[PDB]
Amino acid sequence: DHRFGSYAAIQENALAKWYVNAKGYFEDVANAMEEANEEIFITDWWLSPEIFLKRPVVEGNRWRLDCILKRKAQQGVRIFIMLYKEVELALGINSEYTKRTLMRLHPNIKVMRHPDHVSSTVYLWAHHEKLVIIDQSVAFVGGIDLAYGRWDDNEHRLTDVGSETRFWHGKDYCNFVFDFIDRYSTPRMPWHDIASAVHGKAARDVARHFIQRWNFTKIMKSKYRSLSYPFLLPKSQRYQVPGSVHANVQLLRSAADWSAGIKYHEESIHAAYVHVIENSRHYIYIENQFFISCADDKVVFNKIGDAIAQRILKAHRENQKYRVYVVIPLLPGFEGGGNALQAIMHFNYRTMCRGENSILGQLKAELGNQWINYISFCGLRTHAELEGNLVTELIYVHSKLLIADDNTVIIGSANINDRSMLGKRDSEMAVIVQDTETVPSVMDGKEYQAGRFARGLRLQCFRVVLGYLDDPSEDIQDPVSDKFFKEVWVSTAARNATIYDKVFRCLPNDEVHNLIQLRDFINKPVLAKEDPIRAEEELKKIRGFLVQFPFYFLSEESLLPSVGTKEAIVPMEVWT
Ligand SMILES: C[C@@H](CN1CCC2(CC1)OC(=O)NC[C@H]2c1cccc(F)c1)NC(=O)c1ccc(F)cc1
Repeated sequence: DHRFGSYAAIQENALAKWYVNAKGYFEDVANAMEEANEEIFITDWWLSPEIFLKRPVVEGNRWRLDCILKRKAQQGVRIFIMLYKEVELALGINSEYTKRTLMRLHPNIKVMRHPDHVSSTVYLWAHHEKLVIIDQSVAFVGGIDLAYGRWDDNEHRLTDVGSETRFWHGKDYCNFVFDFIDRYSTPRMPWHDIASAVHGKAARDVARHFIQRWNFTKIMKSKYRSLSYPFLLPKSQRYQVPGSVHANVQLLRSAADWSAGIKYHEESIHAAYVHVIENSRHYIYIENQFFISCADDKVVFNKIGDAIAQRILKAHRENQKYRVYVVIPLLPGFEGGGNALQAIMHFNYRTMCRGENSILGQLKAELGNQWINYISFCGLRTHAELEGNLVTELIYVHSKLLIADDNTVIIGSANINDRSMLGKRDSEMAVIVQDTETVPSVMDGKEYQAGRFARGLRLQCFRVVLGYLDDPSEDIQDPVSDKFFKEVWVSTAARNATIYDKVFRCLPNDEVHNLIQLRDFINKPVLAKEDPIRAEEELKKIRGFLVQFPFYFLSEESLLPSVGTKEAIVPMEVWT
């Protein structure tokens, strides 16, 4: 009975702050935790206790996650951590270890894991929300877990062979695309993510979600054994993070009975995505880990992909100038010859370009090849010089971000898929921030009064991917202009994609349509190794990380014959 059907009201004039990449996010969460007085609420899909939140490594282990919690728990602070119980076959995650590891620090640290391992019921879905709440007054929401490989800055380095500084220590140096990886022979996979912070009553809204799940999980755990944990209570009607701005903030979530014990499932994140897309007047910026939409009422059901295509058709009808920006990883983040990778690539391409129900399918059916003037799909990629050999790796965009009209922003942990959006599936949490303070800006060449929160986030987002960071940043002020869209965004994305394909002969390529074509393409000479001087000079023309998304990678490959068996028992709705 709130806006979007959310459990949390619209906290008008609240303190909020956006984060691009984890470096600033981990730093503010560390400074906020150190100044805690009563409580610290943590919930993570994956948690790694021995990571440093302040880098370069400053004062020993002072800012290591387990030591930060240990230090505050010894001052009388009650810390509550809620972890996701991984599948038994998930070898990489060991929640039982971190559960004992965290609780062996101090008795003021109590951890609970859901789903229940002892329950006779079978759980398909996970707890993917990432929120840290301090004293129910400061709360952090986004798609960044307190886990290995999340910390990164805006350069997205591929190398870390210093002793000059070593940023990713030990297992924090990882590569989750394509045996402990060799730091001196193989580059790491950079982490591009988005998070945010809120204060005041909006942070109490984030806390109530934590309290509901904590008390709910305790009862469900009690069906099998008694717990020596306490019940938590919401605080009733002091600290501020530097750099926040005043704006309208509302909390959103994806919760059901199995996850939060709610009577009727909630998909406020999903409804807000559709509403912000439908009521956008100028542009939409999308930055998501997965692009699985365009509902067919059989396997896919969320309405985001249909909303994007139908919104462009209205712009084509009313002669409006509209720009959409979709940024997704070049490949899904899984260890082709895989089961989750082939399924997720398929349903991503199904949403993007393959099919009559796809976005471009709905577009081409009425405007033909002139969809290029409205929507653009891109990925991230970078290069580096390692051990004397030129190497490249894609940048995994794990952010779950939506921006519209330089006024509305949605930051959270929910991907664009049925798993995150339906609400009854994976448990997610997001925040929508509508701007009230205006700043002079440009849009469609005219004078535009844009908000400080949203335009500031778009500007920072544009600078990172386009290579205008610590630079004049003169062309990127107007995001809708015909000069910026065609000559800057699509031009930079197209140029970089061809340079990497010519220099590195990397994958994914829109020139490889079959798995048999894949084996011949990579056993071909590479330009980066046979002519390094020419490659290094050619690589200097790259600006930023933006590359165009290949539409025809493994186009002639079908999903069912590769993944299907004679008698299958795994529903396909798990990968959508
Ligand atoms: C790089 C990241 C990619 N994962 C992608 C998949 C998931 C989780 C992150 O993605 C999502 O968003 N939620 C839950 C997951 C999911 C699963 C199936 C279908 C989905 F749609 C989503 N891997 C890890 O962190 C990691 C790697 C190695 C490890 F040893 C331990 C952890």
